[PDB]
Amino acid sequence: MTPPKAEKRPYPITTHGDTRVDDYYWLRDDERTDPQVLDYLQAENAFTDAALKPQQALRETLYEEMVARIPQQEHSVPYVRHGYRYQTRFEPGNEYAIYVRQPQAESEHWDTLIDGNQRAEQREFYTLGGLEVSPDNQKLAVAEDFLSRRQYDIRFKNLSDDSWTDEVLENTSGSFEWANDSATVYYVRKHAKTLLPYQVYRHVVGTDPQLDELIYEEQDDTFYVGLEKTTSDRFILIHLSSTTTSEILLLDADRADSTPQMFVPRRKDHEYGIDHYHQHFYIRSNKDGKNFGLYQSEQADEAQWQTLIAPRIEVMLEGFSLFRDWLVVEERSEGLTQLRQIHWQSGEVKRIAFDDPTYTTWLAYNPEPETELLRYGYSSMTTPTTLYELNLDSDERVMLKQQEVKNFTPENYRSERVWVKARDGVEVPVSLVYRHDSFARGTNPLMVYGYGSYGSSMDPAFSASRLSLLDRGFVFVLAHIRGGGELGQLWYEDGKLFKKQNTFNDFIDVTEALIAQGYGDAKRVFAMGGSAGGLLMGAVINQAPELFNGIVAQVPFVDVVTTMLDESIPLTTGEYDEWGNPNQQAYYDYILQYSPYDQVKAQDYPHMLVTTGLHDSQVQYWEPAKWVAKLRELKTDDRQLLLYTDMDSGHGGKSGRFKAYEDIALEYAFILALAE
Ligand SMILES: *CC(=O)[C@H](CCCCN)NS(=O)(=O)c1ccc(C)cc1
Repeated sequence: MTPPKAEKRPYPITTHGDTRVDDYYWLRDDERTDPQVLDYLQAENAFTDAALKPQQALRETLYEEMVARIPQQEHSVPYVRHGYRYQTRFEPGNEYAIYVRQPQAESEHWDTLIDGNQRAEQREFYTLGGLEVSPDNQKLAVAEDFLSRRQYDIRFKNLSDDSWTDEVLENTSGSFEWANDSATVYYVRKHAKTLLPYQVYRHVVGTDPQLDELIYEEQDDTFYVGLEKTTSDRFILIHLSSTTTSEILLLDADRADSTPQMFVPRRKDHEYGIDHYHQHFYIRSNKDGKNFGLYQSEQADEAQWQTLIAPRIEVMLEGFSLFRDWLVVEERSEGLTQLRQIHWQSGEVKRIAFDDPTYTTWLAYNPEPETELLRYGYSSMTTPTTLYELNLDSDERVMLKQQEVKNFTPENYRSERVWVKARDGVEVPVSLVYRHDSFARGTNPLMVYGYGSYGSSMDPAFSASRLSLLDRGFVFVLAHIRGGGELGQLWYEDGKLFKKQNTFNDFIDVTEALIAQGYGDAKRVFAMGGSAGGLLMGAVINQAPELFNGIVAQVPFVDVVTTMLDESIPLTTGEYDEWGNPNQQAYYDYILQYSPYDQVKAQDYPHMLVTTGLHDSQVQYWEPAKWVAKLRELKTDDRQLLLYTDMDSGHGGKSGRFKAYEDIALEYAFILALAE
């Protein structure tokens, strides 16, 4: 009964002589210090509560259904690192993992490093960003988010007696490494207002952080500061990264007074990363090709890099792991992840087959290089997430664990890789899955999912929650659209900057091909995207509103032009080589044509559920809030338009193994009611 009507306070923004009027600009508050804002967000939540009350039963049915799939007890396969065996445990009803370990010689008794349920201690949000035991096995460092804004606290535990030290490192990125003395930690501090990771500090454990020494400050705010430690343990790396360009600095992990030593000075459009092992640096670099190569060197000097793997236009080299006798690399070709092993001596090459049309494989955690046992991951649209161990020499493979899914028989579902020819003749890969026994050409609701930014890939993986749609006749689709990484670096570059419109075109083209070929019911087409996938949702409903019956747009990036004009707002300065720099006229004009907030107009929009989190640090809460306000004022349809603001979460929604399914049940009930 009557949606809330945002206050209008005309706010002009002038760039290149173009004045845009933002009536809803006031919805932005930089602390949360304006009662007017909360009142709007609270009123939208009350309208959403009232409007979705009918589905109360169906939500609790789906919640209960999704929870019923999950083993209540869930134990990881143990591993051994520096004389200790480690395991991660959920016990019945637990929202968060318990991390335990024991001496390698021991079997009966395990010690608790940390209990997430104890640490979460009543709070609506908790994330362990990282935990790591000192090289001397005496101390534990943990990075925890208590709020959901990804401002990680770092704290330290004495493992001998399970006491905590007095100090906390605040507003960190959660990225840290131990010096080899186990007394010092290096860690990354975030800018107080932009939240950009920009400073490395040295901290002596057990001391006041006011005494922490600044080691490196990144002067160019288009870059991110991270920390890594090499396989050799000789170096802690300052990894400075941006869209286009890398630089690594070495810190001697064996010394207390290390200062950053330059590896290779930054060069525009040269991305590199390194490890150190067997006395050599191993470099993944795009110096000679966009799809990257792998290089070995005794020295930093780029002229000395020996080619191990030459860049191939057909193969994206993505990642690598170093063993005693084998190099193992993660590669992508024909839209599919593979792993390849190369013997350092014989140069013999072996590849890991998978015949599934619709899977992902990856290097899992391998704590020790001195072994012939590779642990690697596998998941598909039809096979739950699996941990394999491969003997690299004998080829024998053992399945260590497959995720148990209750109330599920894989033989009931089938998946396909389909190729869709886009409006410009370019072939776009699609992964889809459905329940065979309920499938009939032309009759099944479609759920089409896209992201398509940053060269991130929507790799086909198993979802247990997704069975709630598959078991009600849905065909679930991953559209591997340009801007994503699915076909290598050129696929990414062909969907950003002056090519970003290809992301949106590709998603429409895939959706129309699928309806034309009878995979979906033309009246029951749903789409979902989050964050950069929310940009996708926003652009496609402006451009092709009548295509979709209903839309879920999570933490959506929609105020593109205003956001990219403002260096004060988190992530802006790091994304000029993604969308463009709208201080430049060409970029301003190109981006304005798709910026969803700016292109809302008087037309019929599909049914829409917009979700955000008040603390969201990547897409600030006001973008979706403004976008809903402006949609409510101008839309000509009277279809559902709901805003759900979670007051106690951020970019990744509700924390907790079971709690997360509250958001998915709400989303899926909204879609299922429209598919009745
Ligand atoms: C969650 C998401 O897609 C957001 C959108 C942020 C838009 C900022 N104006 N991106 S992110 O911050 O999570 C992010 C994810 C991957 C990469 C490579 C960069 C940023």
